[PDB]
Amino acid sequence: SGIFRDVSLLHKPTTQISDFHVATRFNDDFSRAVLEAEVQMCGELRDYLRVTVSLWQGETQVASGTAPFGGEIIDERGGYADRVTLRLNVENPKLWSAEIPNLYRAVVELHTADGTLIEAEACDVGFREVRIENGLLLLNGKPLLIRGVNRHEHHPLHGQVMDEQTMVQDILLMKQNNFNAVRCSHYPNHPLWYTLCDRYGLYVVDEANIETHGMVPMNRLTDDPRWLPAMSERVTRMVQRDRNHPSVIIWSLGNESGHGANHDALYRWIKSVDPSRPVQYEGGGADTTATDIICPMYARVDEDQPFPAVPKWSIKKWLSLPGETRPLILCEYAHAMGNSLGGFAKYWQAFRQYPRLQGGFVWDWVDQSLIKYDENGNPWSAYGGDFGDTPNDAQFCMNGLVFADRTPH
Amino acid sequence: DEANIETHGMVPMNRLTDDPRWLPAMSERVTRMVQRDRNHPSVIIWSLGNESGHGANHDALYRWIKSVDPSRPVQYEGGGADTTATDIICPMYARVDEDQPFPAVPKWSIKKWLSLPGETRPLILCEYAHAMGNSLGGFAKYWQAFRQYPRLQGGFVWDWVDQSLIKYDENGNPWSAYGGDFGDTPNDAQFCMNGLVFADRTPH
Ligand code: NA
Ligand code: NA
Ligand code: NA
Ligand code: NA
Repeated sequence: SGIFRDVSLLHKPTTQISDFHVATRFNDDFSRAVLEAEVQMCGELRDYLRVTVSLWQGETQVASGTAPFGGEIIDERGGYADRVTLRLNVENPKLWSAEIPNLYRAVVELHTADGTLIEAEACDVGFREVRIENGLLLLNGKPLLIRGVNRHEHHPLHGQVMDEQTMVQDILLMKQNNFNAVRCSHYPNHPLWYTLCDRYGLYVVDEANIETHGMVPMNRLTDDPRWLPAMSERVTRMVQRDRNHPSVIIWSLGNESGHGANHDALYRWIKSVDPSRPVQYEGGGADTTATDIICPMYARVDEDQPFPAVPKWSIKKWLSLPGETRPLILCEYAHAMGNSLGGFAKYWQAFRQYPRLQGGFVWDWVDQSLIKYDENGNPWSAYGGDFGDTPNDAQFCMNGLVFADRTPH
Repeated sequence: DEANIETHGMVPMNRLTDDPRWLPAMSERVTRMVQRDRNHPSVIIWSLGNESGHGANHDALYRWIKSVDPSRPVQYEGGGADTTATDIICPMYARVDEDQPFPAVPKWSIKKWLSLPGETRPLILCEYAHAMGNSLGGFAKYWQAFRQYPRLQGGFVWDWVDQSLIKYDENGNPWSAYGGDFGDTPNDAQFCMNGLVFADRTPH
């Protein structure tokens, strides 16, 4: 607990850019693209007010558009006077992917007609399309093969406080070890994490900070409408914050909270506000109505685990269950606790043989061990219980591919 | 119940079945079969024939059956085991785990076939486990899969009885003969014997 992330002060003018969304749609062969930027403002509306959105590829200005506030007609009462949408054409855009993280810079200027700048915001733009079609997860029209890993924000000395050096160290090790995807288990990450993923190139699964694993049954809260408001904020505020990051290709409703009605509502909410990214969730059986992706955790390759109500079918078998058509990407697999990862090769032989088996995220990146000191003041890695903490789960907090200090296992 | 239509020897295999001029001859082999056996309850599936590739004539006749008799699924293996002329994925000799990515008409591992993008049909091998001579090795592998995968609903072993013919020696004693034993040439010798039982029905 505590104030574990940054604290800062931001000054904004009264008339300000209060929000902006960036979308990139393409033609059949991705040789043409349209960048759509919706800008929202707060403060007093004046006719002289303007918004200019310009697109930059390095130091070269690719495109620019300007318009006063006032959107199209929405309904019987009109439209948003306090909003404006700028559309920009881009010929042969350099597409974004984990393979080649091509990025553009979008600058949003709030200014007066005479050209006086009021304020400006901006973000990195990655031209890529994510869509599920005929059962496959496609990135720019190509079927992905997720070589991902689950990663908690953990430091052996600083606990759950993240710093750039560590984020970069993790990112370099991941890419150096052929990983192209990371899942934010199980909450929105420190903001810098998304910037690095956009620039270094990693497919990200952004996950809402919702986990009620300890309840009985697991969905006791998620199925309760009285907890819908609290849950919605955890999902809605995540989207409002990271929706402009191209590295985010999938939204997650959270983790291990069974399956409740609140999940279906929030699932539909996202699809409605952001059709650019698939939505997934493992609770309630990995294939409920709240997920566009069959995303089981620890489902084996050939062996079925017929647990009542929430069985973990062999992934090969799961795909062909009567009526099933969705792609299957394990949100978690190959539990790397201690001397582990035995049988890893079996998963990859299946991923490559089956088109709809599109990889998964290993559990997990780094041991959640902590640093303690003995009488002589020498450091030693501690785990559950080594703090008087009780009850606890001992060493189950260590299931990483690397040690807490990043030395590889 | 299968129509009497096989043009295996053609090159390509669908040369006659994709030819509108052979449609008349083909439709009779299909239409007259249905008019004769449509009342038997034991018949649960209509088959458009065997090894004749996949031609437009297969589609027309497939649609004909679906029209005159909507009580039975229609299947046909030609052209890839999963064309538009079959309600059932019915490959012949597709293996349980190993793919055989032949060009145009591959034989995928049956487990994989079921889940190819967009596929939703049940899969029943029209031919599998070739019982030629000392064979049936790996048979148990098929049944483990059939029982584990709901959409893998079995198959038809190939085949029941060796097609050997009786011949007699100078002492008038009988012996089992096969391809070429009657001066018949060219022939394919013993490939006519692929059964689980001998021609006299003695078990293998
Ligand atoms: Na695959
Ligand atoms: Na654990
Ligand atoms: Na079955
Ligand atoms: Na034969």
